[PDB]
Amino acid sequence: IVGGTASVRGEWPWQVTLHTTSPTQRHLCGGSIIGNQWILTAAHCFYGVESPKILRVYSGILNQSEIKEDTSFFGVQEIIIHDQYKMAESGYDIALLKLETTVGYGDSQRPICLPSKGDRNVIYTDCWVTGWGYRKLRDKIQNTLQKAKIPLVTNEECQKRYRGHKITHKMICAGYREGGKDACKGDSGGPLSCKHNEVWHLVGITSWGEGCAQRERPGVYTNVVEYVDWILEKTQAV
Ligand SMILES: COC(=O)Nc1ccc2c(c1)NC(=O)C[C@@H](C)/C=C/C[C@H](NC(=O)c1c(F)cc(C)cc1F)c1nc-2c(Cl)[nH]1
Repeated sequence: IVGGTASVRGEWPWQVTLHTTSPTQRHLCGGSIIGNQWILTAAHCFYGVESPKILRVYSGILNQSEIKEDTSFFGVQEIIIHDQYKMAESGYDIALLKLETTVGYGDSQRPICLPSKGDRNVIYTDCWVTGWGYRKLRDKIQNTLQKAKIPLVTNEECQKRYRGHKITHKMICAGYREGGKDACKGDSGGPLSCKHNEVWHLVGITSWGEGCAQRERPGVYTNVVEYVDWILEKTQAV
């Protein structure tokens, strides 16, 4: 996160750190708890991941330093990548992780609501991008979960900013015209959480951008509202 501040413990209890153990253990991506055995993240996160056996999901984490060999985690039973996903810049950058065990809900870890299909008309004014990613282009993963309030940008306005790209309605952008506040390296897969009527909604999944927090380059996110039926298809399967 560029231009953010440290989060308080329990501030984003749906936020997870997804680690890979190959070759050595390290933070890979962010993610969101959306159900007791489900993590919603970006599909680009699994480039080169051949097995879910190398993945560890950590919930209830404020600081990366809370993670040691003795720290409990959730194994991943299955990686579900959207069928139409080719690359982040083309969209369909969405994946579900099916956990081997059930998450026990508490004040440190609980799910975020998905947006309502009746809420694609609502204008979200209180949006936050969270993650342990870099604070500048050449940096390291942050210890403490960072947060930044970012305004949502219309598709028309985001498409002007990305001449050469096709910004679809399955993408949602956010950023200040002058930059300074955004997602950066290591934040991908994490949530874009918007508070509406005192309830947090998972509006986006951190996907891509041109650099980090640049003027007239809003961060591009997976527009979660457009995938509610796909999420339900995969999570509510008979
Ligand atoms: C000690 O542990 C570490 O150092 N781990 C660590 C550090 C950095 C990154 C990691 C893991 N993940 C990966 O390399 C996984 C791959 C498959 C993801 C690539 C795209 C992703 N990109 C982003 O996070 C991203 C955005 F989502 C939006 C915007 C606007 C800008 C961005 F850079 C991104 N994440 C990182 C980097 Cl360089 N680029």
